[PDB]
Amino acid sequence: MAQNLKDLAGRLPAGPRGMGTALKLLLGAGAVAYGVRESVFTVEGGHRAIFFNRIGGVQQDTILAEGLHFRIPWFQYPIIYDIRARPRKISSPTGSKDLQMVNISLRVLSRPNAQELPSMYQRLGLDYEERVLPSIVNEVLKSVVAKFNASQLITQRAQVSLLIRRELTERAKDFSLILDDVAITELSFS
Amino acid sequence: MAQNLKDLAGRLPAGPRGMGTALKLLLGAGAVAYGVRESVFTVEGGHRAIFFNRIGGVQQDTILAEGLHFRIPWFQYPIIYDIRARPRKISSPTGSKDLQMVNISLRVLSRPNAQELPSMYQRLGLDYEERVLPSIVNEVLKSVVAKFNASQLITQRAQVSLLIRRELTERAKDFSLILDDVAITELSFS
Amino acid sequence: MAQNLKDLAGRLPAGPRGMGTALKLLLGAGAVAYGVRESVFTVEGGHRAIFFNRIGGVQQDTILAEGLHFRIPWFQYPIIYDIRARPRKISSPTGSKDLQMVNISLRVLSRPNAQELPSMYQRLGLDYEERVLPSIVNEVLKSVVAKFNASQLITQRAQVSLLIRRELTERAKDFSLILDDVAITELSFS
Amino acid sequence: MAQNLKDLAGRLPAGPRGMGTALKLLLGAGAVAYGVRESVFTVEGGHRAIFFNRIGGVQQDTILAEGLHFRIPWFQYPIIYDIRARPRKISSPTGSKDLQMVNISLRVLSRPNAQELPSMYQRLGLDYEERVLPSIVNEVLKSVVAKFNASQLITQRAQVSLLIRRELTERAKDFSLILDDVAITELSFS
Amino acid sequence: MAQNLKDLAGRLPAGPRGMGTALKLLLGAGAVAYGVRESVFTVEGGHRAIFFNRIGGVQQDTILAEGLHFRIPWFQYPIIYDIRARPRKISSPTGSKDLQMVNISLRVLSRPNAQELPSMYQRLGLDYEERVLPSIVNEVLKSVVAKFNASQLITQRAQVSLLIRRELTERAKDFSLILDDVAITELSFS
Amino acid sequence: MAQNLKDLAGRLPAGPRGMGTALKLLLGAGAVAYGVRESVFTVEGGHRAIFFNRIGGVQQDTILAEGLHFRIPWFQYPIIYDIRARPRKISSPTGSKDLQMVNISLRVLSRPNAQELPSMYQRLGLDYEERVLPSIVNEVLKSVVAKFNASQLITQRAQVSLLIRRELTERAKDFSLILDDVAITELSFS
Repeated sequence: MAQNLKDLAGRLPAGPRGMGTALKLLLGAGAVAYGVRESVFTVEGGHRAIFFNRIGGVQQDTILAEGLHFRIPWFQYPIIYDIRARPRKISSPTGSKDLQMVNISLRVLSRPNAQELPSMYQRLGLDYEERVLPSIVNEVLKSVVAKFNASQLITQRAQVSLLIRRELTERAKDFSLILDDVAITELSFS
Repeated sequence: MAQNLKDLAGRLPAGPRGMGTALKLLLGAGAVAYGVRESVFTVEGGHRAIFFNRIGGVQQDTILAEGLHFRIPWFQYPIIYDIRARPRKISSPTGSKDLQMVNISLRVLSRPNAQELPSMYQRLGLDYEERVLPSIVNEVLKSVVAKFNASQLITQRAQVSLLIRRELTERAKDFSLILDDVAITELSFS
Repeated sequence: MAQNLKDLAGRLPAGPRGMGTALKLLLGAGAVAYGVRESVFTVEGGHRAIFFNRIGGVQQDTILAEGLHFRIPWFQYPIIYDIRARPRKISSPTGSKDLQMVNISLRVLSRPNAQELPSMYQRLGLDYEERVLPSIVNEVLKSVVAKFNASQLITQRAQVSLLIRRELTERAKDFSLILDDVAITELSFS
Repeated sequence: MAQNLKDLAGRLPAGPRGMGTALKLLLGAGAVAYGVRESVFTVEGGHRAIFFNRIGGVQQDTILAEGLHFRIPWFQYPIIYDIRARPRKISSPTGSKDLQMVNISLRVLSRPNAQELPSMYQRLGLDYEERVLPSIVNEVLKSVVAKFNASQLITQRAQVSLLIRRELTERAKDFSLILDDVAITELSFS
Repeated sequence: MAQNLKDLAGRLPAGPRGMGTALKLLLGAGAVAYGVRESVFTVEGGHRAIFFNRIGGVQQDTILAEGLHFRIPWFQYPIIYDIRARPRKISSPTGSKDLQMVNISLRVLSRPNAQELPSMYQRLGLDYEERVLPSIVNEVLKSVVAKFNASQLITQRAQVSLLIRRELTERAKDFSLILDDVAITELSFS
Repeated sequence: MAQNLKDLAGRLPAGPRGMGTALKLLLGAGAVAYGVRESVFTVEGGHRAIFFNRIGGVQQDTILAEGLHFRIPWFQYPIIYDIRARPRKISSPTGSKDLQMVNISLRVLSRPNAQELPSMYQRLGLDYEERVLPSIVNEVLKSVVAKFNASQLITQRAQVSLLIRRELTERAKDFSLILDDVAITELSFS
């Protein structure tokens, strides 16, 4: 029993001109949908999501796991890291444990294993892989060439990665959690 | 005879202003069709389809055959695997079953011919190619090399070429059922 | 005679509501042309047309000749193949008729001789050249490299082209009708 | 004194929706220009124009000179060739004039100079450079080595090219009118 | 009396639909800006401007210092040249001054020097960096081989760079204004 | 209470025809948003901002840090430097401090740290890395090779790199302030 509720129902039909303009709005949504078709926030697949807000430090290439959510909260940003083939290797000639000319080449592989990119994002350090990728590869490469010998090096370039395999596992892991294989293509000088 | 039946039909030819405004809809639909031209769900014909829901369980590297059915329901997503060349190979030099050292290496090949890729999508492993490629290859050359290869070190790539396939054929089909050829370019050190 | 004929001519000289909206159509028509500008059916560049309908059967990767026609029948699809440079060759080491080290390397060329991609499409087998490219160049080589000799290989890597040129033309045409050139760029080991 | 001329100007002050909807046309003109922004007929930069009709063969891979004209006649199509660097060369070992084995390598150069792409369009044949590149290069190379000797070619890979410079001018003359430079990088076997 | 002021007040009120339809014009202006978002005439920081009109000789391979101006005069066209990295060099041996084999390989670098690309543009001719690269290098590179000897070249590929370094400065200025560096990376045959 | 504050409420609304046309405005804003979806000023990801006004070509190869501010005023422009791999190295073989032939190679690397690109953008030079790269790498290379001898250089390509590390650190930081490592792969000639 209330006239206020029954009166509101008369406002719906009252002024049908507003309903006509409502159509023009529907056509505008179809045109705006195109601009959205090119971008989106919900992680599609084969990729992980990461969070950051305008005011603050931006993320830095990092992917965790999939989830159903949209960037429609209030202060979240869209920036995610995608995985792909990684070509990065060099032949370094150096000797400090057997005179003559010794060589030692090393390379690391990046694999999307487990999930911990949001915690490693700022903990990984400045930049992303381009920073530590070359350092961890040239660092262990310059330290092992001095410990290893040239005689055993010429015997087999794969035998050199055997001792470095234990030093690289603790290095790449100290920055983040990932599974990489230790192997290298090296040429020795004589 | 129901008279209301004629009153409803008369509404088709005699519609309200919606008939005049309906024109703006036909002209707006042509614009929305453009956004669809850039993306769709029905597989064209030279590619196979795969299924997944917003929930966890994304799929990839999968493709069965062609049919007109796709992204029709609500719990379905568009993510399919397209065929493409695959460059992945290495020469592993190891010494164990010989006098000095033998070099044995093998490459794996994956070809989605016809065996339902969705069943293998979760079984094979989401993008687990980089994992099984080296894991299986790096493991095979490690087992066969220790089996026997003293004088065979030279004839190896020639004769062992078949032996590496015998153990690789069961390993390649282990992760999934597919018809593909596998051969590697070997070089021995002596 | 007939008054209905004179009443139909009055439809032109009039300014009803359809005329005010009729213009909105001429404008949106130019916007729909954009979606078509990105894709069409009438073959344009030096490419041939092929046909297939939404069904288990399909027709992709195949071109016959040019014709003036639009995909506006009732059940035809747009999927055509294009021609372009083709880089595909490998160095394989395999010797037995003489020594245990012989490297051979042949390259294949693609030429749209005449037109027969629609009949050769389903007759070519799954995929397109990717399957017959390596399967043929690798089989004709492993089979011929076994009969030839290593001592003659160093005499002239092209001398072997004369032999494979006869067996290659037999397998190359087995899939369809095309004119290919036989030549081999290779260095042998000894 | 004509009254009809006064009735024409009297019609100006009487355009209700004509003057209103007239604006919708001006705004639509800017929209149609967008689809044209991606493609056009008036050649631009250093490119030449070519002409062909749907039911009149097809022109392509051919550029003449610049001119101010639009493809708005009645039966003309937009398809033009562009200039760009050209990398194409091979090392072939062929010995016949002598008892030893001499090598002969050669490559052809292309230049947009001169204006004869429309006349050469149908003269060049169906294919374009891919057919004349390996043909004239593989033809003269095998036809010259047979005449030239090995001891004379080994003396200087440039000396043997001095004779081909005379025949290359005649063969290259076929592909429209253009001047080519005769020079080659070759290594001989012995 | 001052009718010019009374008519200015009557021009404001253009009917009720005049101000209502004027809005459709503003909404159309924002649309025309989209097609422009993809192109523009004011050279952005990092590029030089060039001028030409639909008449004869279309400019394109040029660049003038930055300036604030738009292609809105009356007869100007938008076509400008961009600067970037450039890899261009050859490796080949040549014999002439000595019976042995003299090899020479030099590479030229492009500097972002404004100076005046349009003045020299028409004086440069089409195919600048393309034909002028080998014409200046390939000529002084393959021609100087007959001037110097091989015994002195094999001693140091950089030694001969001291002489050609003086000729490379006269040829580089002969075409447009640019600063070239004197260096030679080359291997020689004995 | 005042009549101005009360009459203002009646001036806000403009009849049903005014509020009805206001809808067309909200629709135009949806279209202008798409043009912005392709470009913007607020930097994103791990990129830094740079500032310049319409006048010439400066402030381009630079990047400081992230903050929400960009192209707000009218004399500001959007042009920023994005970090990326850098391939630049050479082997310089020259003998002067000894009798035999000694080689000396060196490379310089540049990496952004924090607050340094906006100040050095002009002093460093608009993208002058191509000039300063060889200028310093070729300078310190000829000054050190002529200073030290080949006996100590051939002993290890790393030893000579340690002495140049002090001369390069002062030259690299000279053009700007940045933290980067400089190492080169050298090869000596016997």
